[PDB]
Amino acid sequence: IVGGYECKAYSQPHQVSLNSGYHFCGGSLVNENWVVSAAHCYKSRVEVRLGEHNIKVTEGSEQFISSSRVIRHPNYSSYNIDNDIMLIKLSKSATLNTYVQPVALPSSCAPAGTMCTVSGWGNTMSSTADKNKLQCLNIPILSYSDCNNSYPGMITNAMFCAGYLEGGKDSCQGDSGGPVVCNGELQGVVSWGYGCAEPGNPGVYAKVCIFNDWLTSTMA
Ligand SMILES: [Ca+2]
Repeated sequence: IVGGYECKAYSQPHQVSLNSGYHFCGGSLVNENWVVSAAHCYKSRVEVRLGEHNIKVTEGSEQFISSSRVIRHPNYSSYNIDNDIMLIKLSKSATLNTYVQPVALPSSCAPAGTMCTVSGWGNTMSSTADKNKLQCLNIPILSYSDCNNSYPGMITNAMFCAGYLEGGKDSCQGDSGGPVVCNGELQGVVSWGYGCAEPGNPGVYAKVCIFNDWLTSTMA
């Protein structure tokens, strides 16, 4: 996260860290058994770390659970990152408490201008922002017009842009797979963008609201 602020500890209880030796992607707990992330973060097996704030220090609130199944969206394409969404099933159900809570799936697609929160342990591109502590940032959803204007012919129905064309505030590598929450619902998944926080290059996110059927069917 670039240009944000440190999240208050445990203020984003749905935020998870996908670990394979080290943190490599974020994710969102949607229920006691499933986690949503980005398809490009795929690995046959991964360790989901919940209840984290500082990923390098044991705080006593963490729950480390290995995956039992990792399912990429059937239409995911590594050529253009289309349909960049994935589901991870926990081998054992997560214990919901003060530090671990699921985020609700969208009941409708959020319109442009809606304010959201994006968080993660990715690159901060700062000397004062410690990436080991969960970082937070508020970003508005952009119109398709602005999105396509920034990335001509690269935006599909499964993508949306969020952030500021002015630059300076944006998600970045390491935040990938993480949540974009607006009005208490998971509207996006950190996917891609040109550089980070660069003017004219907003962040691109997987449009969760059009995957409700696949998500609910797969979680059955
Ligand atoms: Ca920790």
